[PDB]
Amino acid sequence: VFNRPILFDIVSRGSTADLDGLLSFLLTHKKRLTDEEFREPSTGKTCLPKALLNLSNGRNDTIPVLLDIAERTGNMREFINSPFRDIYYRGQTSLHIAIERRCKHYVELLVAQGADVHAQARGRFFQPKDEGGYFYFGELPLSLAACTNQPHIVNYLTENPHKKADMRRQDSRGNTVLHALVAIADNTRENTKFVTKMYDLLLLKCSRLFPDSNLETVLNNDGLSPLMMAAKTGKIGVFQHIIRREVTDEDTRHLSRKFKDWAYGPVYSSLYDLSSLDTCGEEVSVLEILVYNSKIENRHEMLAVEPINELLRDKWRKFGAVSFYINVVSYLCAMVIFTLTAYYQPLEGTPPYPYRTTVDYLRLAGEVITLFTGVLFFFTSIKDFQLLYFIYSVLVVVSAALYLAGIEAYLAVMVFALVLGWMNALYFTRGLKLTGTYSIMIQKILFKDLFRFLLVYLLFMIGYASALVTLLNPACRDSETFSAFLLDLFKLTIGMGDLEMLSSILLLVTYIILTFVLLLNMLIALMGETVGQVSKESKHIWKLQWATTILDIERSFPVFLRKAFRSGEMVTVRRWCFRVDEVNWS
Amino acid sequence: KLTIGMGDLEMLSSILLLVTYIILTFVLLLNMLIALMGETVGQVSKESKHIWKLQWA
Amino acid sequence: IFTLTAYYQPLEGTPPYPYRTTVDYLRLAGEVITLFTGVLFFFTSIKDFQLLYFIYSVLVVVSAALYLAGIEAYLAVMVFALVLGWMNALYFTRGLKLTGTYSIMIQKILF
Amino acid sequence: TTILDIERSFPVFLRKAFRSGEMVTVRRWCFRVDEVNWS
Repeated sequence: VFNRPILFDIVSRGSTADLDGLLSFLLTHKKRLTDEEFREPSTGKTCLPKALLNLSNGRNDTIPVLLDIAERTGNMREFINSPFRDIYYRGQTSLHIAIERRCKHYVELLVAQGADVHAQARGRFFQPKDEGGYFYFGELPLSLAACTNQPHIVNYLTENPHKKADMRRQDSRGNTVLHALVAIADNTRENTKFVTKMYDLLLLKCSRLFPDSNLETVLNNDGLSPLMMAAKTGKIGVFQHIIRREVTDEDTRHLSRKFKDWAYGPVYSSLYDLSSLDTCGEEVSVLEILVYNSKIENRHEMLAVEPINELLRDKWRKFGAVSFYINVVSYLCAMVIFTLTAYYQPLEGTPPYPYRTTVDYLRLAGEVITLFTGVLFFFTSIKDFQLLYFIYSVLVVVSAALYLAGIEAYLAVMVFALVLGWMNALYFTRGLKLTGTYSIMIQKILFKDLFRFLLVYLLFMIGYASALVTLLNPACRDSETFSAFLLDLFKLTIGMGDLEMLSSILLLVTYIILTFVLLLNMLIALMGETVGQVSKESKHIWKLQWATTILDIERSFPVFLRKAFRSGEMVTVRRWCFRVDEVNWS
Repeated sequence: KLTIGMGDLEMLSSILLLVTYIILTFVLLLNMLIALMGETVGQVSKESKHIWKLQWA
Repeated sequence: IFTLTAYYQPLEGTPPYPYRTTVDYLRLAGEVITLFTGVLFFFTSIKDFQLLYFIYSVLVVVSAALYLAGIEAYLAVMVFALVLGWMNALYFTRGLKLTGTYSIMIQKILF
Repeated sequence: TTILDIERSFPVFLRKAFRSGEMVTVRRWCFRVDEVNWS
């Protein structure tokens, strides 16, 4: 009125007599209901938002009568939609608010009046929880009705006698209702159940409306696809149902992911449809995302879903074992050849081309094999953990270059290459003999032990040294200042004992006692932490390393060569199916 | 053998990658013993109070 | 800085005021920093686990007093201050790198 | 312990405090927390 706040209070309180008098003088002053007077200077909130936020147990049946003011004001189109301007709320519309409050009557009234169901609420508060926002639902009224556990209004909005927001419509993020529904999907039981139920309903409805292309196919700007998005973001709750989706209606057969081909009583040959878990290098697949990504929080249980686990096992038995054994054996033999070439490295130095003997010819063959494997490894690395492999490749290349120069005193790089490669040997052997605790061990204690040791060791060493050189301007030395003899003395103490000093001062013994006890109890704590962490690797870590090895091998050799998983039918049941056999007596 | 069991190792040198070799082998053997202890205690679990019964039978 | 000052502690003993060199000036700056931190720690302790911190502060103060006396054979208190302070170093590092098992270890087996 | 020791260490008259809030009926130095529940 004279000031907006009293109008806002009146609309919040739901008064009508004063309110239709307000309408009266608004008619008198020819002022549009969307004027700056009715919108905040900062937020620009209209009457409708404030009225709906004050929803009193669904008793806002009157404020539509207020909205009836609009056509009298002559500005109806812009009035319904409310394009907010706050960075904290950008684009939020009255329809979003009405649907949010979990009441369908006002949603029906607004949409029937012509509410713009295609609303892109690109507000910071609407962005995912990890992008500074608080709630992401797909930035669409239909996706907002969906994500918020609101079946009836998603049905109605898709079945209203007026403009009905097509499920296909993609927001700015490109998500669509399915992607949004998996975005807020939680791994908890209630969220998982409601999300999966509504997800089924939604996909079935879209299929019935659009048999030409099921909504699963349509991707986002990222391009993941709903299943791959539930995979990349650790959404086991949806994922585990996405894999095993089988429905009833005949018109909805294609939109299933687990057929049942034949049964013989207590044996069921369930035919999973992994039409997107292995693209043969064509596009991204759930296996690549699931295994070659660490942001997942539920990797181990997400590798336990039936088709993925059985498919890893099949790729292992069929081709993984042979290729892995060939690779590891070839690596070991080639590097043993390298090691023997180093052992038989031409004596007397100066190897310009010292090979005039049969054993010399064998040595030259071994060196050629070493260079070939090194250059091939460099090619793989550049085409492609990889850190150490590339270090080995470059070291081999440099050693070969220096050797071909016929210069001396530069075999050191060759020895470095040897030692780095054999250190990679344990990385490769991880997959053999069902091993791999060693890799966990190397990535567990390595840094902590060196950190603490180096620090306290050198530290008490210098503390010792100050007083020692205080005593002597003899025993630890003959002359001059060198902490090196004191370092040697401390090594003698820690590993050897029988320590000698010029003194024959007690704080020195205190230093020794403290460092010794600290290192011993450090080893004890490392043992305890390691045993706690591993817990026999929970029987899962090795499985993840195994999957890593299998997929690495599969990607290694070209896939145009016909090494693929099972195949299947042509139409109505050309889906590259995979089989699984399970017996149940229920 | 002197290095692993005895220490007080001597060389012609008086080259660092040698010390790296020594450190890596020593740490590997120690943590190998640790892992063997852990796996043994996990496996036995006081032989689950059954293995000895099978040997007895 | 304290530890390096001890390592570079003026040779031949008798440090009345032996700083006529650039490296000597750097050593004097390090010793001044040591005394400043020691006296500040004493101020915090008197204003204020605290046991060892106060021991370090008093040891630094006594070492500074003896050094300013220009007398010899009394750097021992300085070395005591150094070792006690670095023992407090683990107490302070408890909060860094999500550590702290070491403090539990020291208060578990020691006695 | 470390956090509170640090906070007490430097003077508090320097304006390093927790969240703030309203004036009356809701001058209580409130603090906020965000939690999502699907019940």
